[PDB]
Amino acid sequence: EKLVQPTPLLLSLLKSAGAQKETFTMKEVLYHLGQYIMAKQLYDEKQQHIVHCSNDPLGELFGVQEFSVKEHRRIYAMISRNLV
Ligand SMILES: CC(C)(C)C[C@@H]1N[C@@H](C(=O)NCC[C@H](O)CO)[C@H](c2cccc(Cl)c2)[C@@]1(C#N)c1ccc(Cl)cc1
Repeated sequence: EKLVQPTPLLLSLLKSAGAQKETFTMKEVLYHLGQYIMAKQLYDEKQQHIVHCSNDPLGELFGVQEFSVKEHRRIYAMISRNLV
């Protein structure tokens, strides 16, 4: 319900994944990031909850080389450091 403003670099990732605006609900951000993950096939083939991103823009924005899609509190925290 409350809205968030992604910083410019996060925003650019979201638009590369189909976002067509600049303010979002957390849910919409998570959705486009999920699609971005799928589109770049950042997930591990065998351990599919794991995202490899040391060589991806997301890795630098999130400050991690790997993380799990199931780590929701951690994912919120990584996203929050990229919201205005
Ligand atoms: C599966 C897919 C497409 C990557 C989407 C994920 N799929 C959501 C997820 O938890 N998948 C694992 C479910 C597990 O197998 C138990 O059933 C994940 C998500 C959903 C809601 C809140 C958060 Cl914080 C994260 C996911 C979404 N949507 C996601 C979005 C962005 C990021 Cl950065 C990481 C995970």
